[PDB]
Amino acid sequence: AQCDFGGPFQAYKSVNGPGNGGYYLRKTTKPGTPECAYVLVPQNTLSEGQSTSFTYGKLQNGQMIQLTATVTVNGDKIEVTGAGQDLSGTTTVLFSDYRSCDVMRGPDGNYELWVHSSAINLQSYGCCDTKFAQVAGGRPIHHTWQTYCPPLP
Ligand SMILES: NCCc1c[nH]c2ccc(O)cc12
Repeated sequence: AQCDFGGPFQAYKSVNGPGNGGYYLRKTTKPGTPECAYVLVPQNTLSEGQSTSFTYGKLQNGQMIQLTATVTVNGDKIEVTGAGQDLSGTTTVLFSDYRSCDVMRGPDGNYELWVHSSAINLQSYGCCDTKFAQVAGGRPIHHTWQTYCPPLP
């Protein structure tokens, strides 16, 4: 069935997602990103314009490390503060199904596919794959999640 890439797309709904678990950074056009990079959905429901803490991490020494930063949501903007030299800054939601996957423009201008822990082992990410392919174009793709990645904390 056809995908609908007309928005608008609402950041608080993207960041809340299915209402549980978290998202792995599955593919990106930015090189050098830490293997198994992920965010957890915030512990409490976000509504429009709010700021909240969230956990994020990556694989390190066989374990998923947890760090915290702040995320504030407005329109299609996910604004991250206090996450250092990777996740901090403005992420824009280009597409999302509010459930399993998102396609973003990251703060550096790169494109990103994020996939919910419930859907990460699927063979195809459906409409997000189609959207990520569109925006990524002929740019090199880096595959950040691998089947050896531990499960989310
Ligand atoms: N579901 C939104 C996944 C995601 C991508 N980039 C993010 C930055 C902060 C955040 O809480 C979440 C994200």
